[PDB]
Amino acid sequence: HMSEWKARRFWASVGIHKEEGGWAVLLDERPLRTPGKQPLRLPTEALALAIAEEWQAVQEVIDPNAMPLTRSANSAIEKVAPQFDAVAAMLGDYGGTDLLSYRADAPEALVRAQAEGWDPLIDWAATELRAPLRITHGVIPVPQDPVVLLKLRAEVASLDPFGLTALHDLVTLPGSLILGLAVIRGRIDAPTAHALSRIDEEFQAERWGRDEEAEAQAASRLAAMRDSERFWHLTR
Repeated sequence: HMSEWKARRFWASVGIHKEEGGWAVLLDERPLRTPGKQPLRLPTEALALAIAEEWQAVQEVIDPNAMPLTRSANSAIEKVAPQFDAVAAMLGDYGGTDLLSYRADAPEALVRAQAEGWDPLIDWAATELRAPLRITHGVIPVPQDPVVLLKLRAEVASLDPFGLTALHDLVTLPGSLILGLAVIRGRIDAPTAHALSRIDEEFQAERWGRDEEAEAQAASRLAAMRDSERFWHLTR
């Protein structure tokens, strides 16, 4: 009966302060902790200011959808930084299972649509990252070059922990390491990555009509990708 009471805005003031481990966000002069009670320490002033804005904006009760940056920072601290090596390997492994490699084999018009959108991104990764992926069509298998898989592993493992946290959903939601890397490396923005990731579903929708459930999911996945992109930029 008191669950919302516990989630109320019980603080008056919000500010920030730099500690040895990073920036803290202060609620009436007390550093915010994660839900697991770990110290919340942030890599940049910009992220601390933006998280402080989330906590200043709380009206009567804490609303987590209004606090996307807090949610990402909690994950960085509780999940990604302590599991960095594992998470980095997992994300890097999407190089071997990349959306952009697995083309349709039919109809012809879909093959062409996929190439128009995705071949520039393959080419970008080939030249910028020295990571040329192989593509295939339909059920024909093709393995990636072990050296390319290495390069993509190394690229992901080179990130800092909050940056890896930001990358995560930019990879997993569209199912593409290349699209995620293209966002964090500035080749495309998140709305463009989202659109590219949907070429098959939009081809089908233009032929057979839109599915409102699928469209609702895609819109929720765009806002999520925008939130990850924002977290990337704020943590530089």
